[PDB]
Amino acid sequence: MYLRITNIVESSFFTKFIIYLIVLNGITMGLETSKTFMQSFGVYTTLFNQIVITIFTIEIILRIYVHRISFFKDPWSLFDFFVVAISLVPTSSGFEILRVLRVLRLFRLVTAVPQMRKIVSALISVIPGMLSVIALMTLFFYIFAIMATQLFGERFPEWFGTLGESFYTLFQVMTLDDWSNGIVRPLMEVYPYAYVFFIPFIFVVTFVMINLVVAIIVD
Amino acid sequence: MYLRITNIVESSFFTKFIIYLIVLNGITMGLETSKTFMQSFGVYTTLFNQIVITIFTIEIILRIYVHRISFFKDPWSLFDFFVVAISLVPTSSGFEILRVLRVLRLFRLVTAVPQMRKIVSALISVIPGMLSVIALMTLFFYIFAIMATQLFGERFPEWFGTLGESFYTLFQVMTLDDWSNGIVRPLMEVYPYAYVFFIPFIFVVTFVMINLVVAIIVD
Amino acid sequence: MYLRITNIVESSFFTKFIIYLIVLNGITMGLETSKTFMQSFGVYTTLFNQIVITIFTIEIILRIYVHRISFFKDPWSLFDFFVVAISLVPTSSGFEILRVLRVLRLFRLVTAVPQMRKIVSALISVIPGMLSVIALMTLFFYIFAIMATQLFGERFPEWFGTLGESFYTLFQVMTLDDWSNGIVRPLMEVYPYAYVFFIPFIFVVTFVMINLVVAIIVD
Amino acid sequence: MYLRITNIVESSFFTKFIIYLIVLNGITMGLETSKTFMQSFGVYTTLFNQIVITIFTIEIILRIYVHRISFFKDPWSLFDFFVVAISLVPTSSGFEILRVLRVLRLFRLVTAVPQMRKIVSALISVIPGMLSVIALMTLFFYIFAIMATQLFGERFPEWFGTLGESFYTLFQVMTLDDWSNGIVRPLMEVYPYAYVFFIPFIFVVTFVMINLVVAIIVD
Ligand SMILES: CCOC(=O)C1=C(COCCN)NC(C)=C(C(=O)OC)[C@@H]1c1ccccc1Cl
Ligand SMILES: [Ca+2]
Ligand SMILES: [Ca+2]
Repeated sequence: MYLRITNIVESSFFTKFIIYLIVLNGITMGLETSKTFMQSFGVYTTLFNQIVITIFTIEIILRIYVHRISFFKDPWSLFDFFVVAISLVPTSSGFEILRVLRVLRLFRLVTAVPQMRKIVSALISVIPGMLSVIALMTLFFYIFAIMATQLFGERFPEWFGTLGESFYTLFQVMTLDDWSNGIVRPLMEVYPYAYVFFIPFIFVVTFVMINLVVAIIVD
Repeated sequence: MYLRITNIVESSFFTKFIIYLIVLNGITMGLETSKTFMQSFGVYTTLFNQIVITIFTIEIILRIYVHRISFFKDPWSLFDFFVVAISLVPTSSGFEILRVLRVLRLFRLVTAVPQMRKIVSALISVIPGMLSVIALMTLFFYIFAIMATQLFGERFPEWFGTLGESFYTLFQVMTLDDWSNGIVRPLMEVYPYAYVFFIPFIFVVTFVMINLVVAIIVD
Repeated sequence: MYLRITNIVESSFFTKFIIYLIVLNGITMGLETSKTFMQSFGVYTTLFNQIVITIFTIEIILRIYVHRISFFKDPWSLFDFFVVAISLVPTSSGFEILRVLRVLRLFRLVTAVPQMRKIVSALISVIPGMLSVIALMTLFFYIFAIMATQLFGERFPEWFGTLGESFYTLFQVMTLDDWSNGIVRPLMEVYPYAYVFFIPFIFVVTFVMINLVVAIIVD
Repeated sequence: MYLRITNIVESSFFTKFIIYLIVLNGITMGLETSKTFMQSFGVYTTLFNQIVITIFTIEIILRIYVHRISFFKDPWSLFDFFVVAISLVPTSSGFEILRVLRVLRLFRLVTAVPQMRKIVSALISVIPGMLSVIALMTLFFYIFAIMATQLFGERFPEWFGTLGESFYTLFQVMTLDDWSNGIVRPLMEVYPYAYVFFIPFIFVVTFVMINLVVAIIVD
């Protein structure tokens, strides 16, 4: 049982079969967005979907029989598992949010094609070093979202009315998005000195980012 | 036998000759953007344009005989062929869009000047290195684009009603252009949790951009 | 007395205890954001503040005795002093900015954690080589803030009414924030040549920044 | 006697005297922005301004006598001569824009301190290596500005009606400033395929700039 399977799963037909299906699922998945296509030829796709989800599910079980415990020490394999799991509950009508996360199964093309798997991997490896600067900036953000809710949330509740809202606005400013004519200049109509909160915030927030990148470059 | 033409063309005089026609036409084409000038100089420049396309056409024909199979495997010359081809498509044969693409021919100044070529050659050379990333990025856009249409299209048809539109909106968010007050904030009036899609989207797409750029540096 | 006091403050138990308090007071400050909660539990936390600021007050007092004159040559410790001291000025005195400046004590997580201390010094470390670039820019900004105020402050007071105002708008244009549809297209309606001011300005300002970034890498 | 003066100009008292002066005139021109100041002390500052303009004209006369033809191959002095000349043309009888140009002499602070001069030369020095890329791109803009005037200048004159207008708008898109909700979405209400034009453009202009920064950094 273990032995007949092992020769199937590692073959250039098993992975090729699965990979071809991903590209197919992904083209049909574009089509599922058209309400035109749905009326005449979409009953076709809902079941096509269910064949692939079964085909992937069987594939995963086999790979877990073959690789056993070493399956769940593979981040790429773990991804495939969790991506195919949540992608298994039928549309049902219990809820709608779970239905749209399903498209994430096109990210299997990344797990299974080697050129792509390494860039992603190369990219992730930049992150562990940055995890200090991220934490720092979040604490920095945190100290500042608190300053902002209390300072501006009474006259500008949409922007700063809530800790959450304050973070959101604070993120926006960092990306420099309609930040002045759009947020600070109004803020300044009530609170003329709001510029003492946001220009420092901007220098700092931008300084750290540039240096986060320099440290990326050098490292 | 008929070397002599082959001799004729390669002349140092000849080459800067076709360059001088480019620079003159490039100037005259700017002038054609002015309403004043074309009325009282139009036939002079509608004529001057017809001459140049012909000489360029004969120039293209001659160069083929000398190089044979090699001509159509020269990147700079293939370009040369087609932007010349465009002006040979009839002016009243379809829409007037082809009349506008004629001005793509001023780029021959890029193909005809080695320092131009050198930058262009250098720049493109960056690209094969990035073919893996572009594939990744385009896959990522494609995936997040589908989710948008099924998540936001019916209440926001202009921005998300459709894949191409969703693509577009997502491309816009990636240029960080008015993304929050202009798109995501409205979205949040009806779909309060929209910050969960668009902010991760921002983090990821900004991230890949930043890091890839480093790669051009190290390489 | 001397060595016993010197021995608990330097202890690993003390600072962990203090840190835990920093982490607690910070979560608590996040809690004062839901005004449902604050009207329902705020008295517990307004004095919770006071005893937290008490313990921190003690630690500050001991460390000065323990390090004597060597305390006040330490930038990180000085900061702690000041960031706490501020919080000792009465919440009903001066004005209500002081109440908000109290949140900066949360920057002690950086002070009291050496991994954080690691990051910051590195960052701070890049500034001295930049001072020279910083100086030139500010003089540049200052001249143009003068030029802009005399030119546009009359018909456009919000933006250029005052040197301080032109300073703000120019920083805004620098961040490249809604600089065209939002500021200079309107200027150009009265002063059609306004582009001769802002576009050169942007070339310079954008140019210096890049090279500044380049300078950082090399430095 | 002999060139008694020649000894003095070099003297590290003469230069320091001018720098102290510029900074005074720089301080003066600032206060000239206060509408209130120009009442209370407006007469005092014109006096101060006229002496300085004279002293500087004198300082320029001496320096040319000493350096002769070598004065007019020093860019810094050439800049100084034309910057001093400007502040001397009559305040009336014509173009009062020139009344504003005379603030450019504040750029003398740079002129007389050999650090800023050093930085500026350092800065200027990266431009020739870039000059190539400036030419391709300018060529690219010129060609696309032409394309945009012919395609969108009819129904959208404010933005693209004139070549200069297409340049200005196109520069803006490049600066990525409010480009979708602000330019391309409107166009697209009339011309649905306008994204096939601007989106590649956006790719190209952004691709080039990033590789440009890279070329600066490695060397
Ligand atoms: C040239 C005078 O600028 C200042 O003194 C200001 C300071 C001095 O603080 C310097 C800290 N950056 N804070 C900053 C930052 C301001 C500014 O406008 O620049 C962005 C102001 C300002 C002054 C007068 C009228 C309005 C304003 Cl808003
Ligand atoms: Ca913006
Ligand atoms: Ca904007």
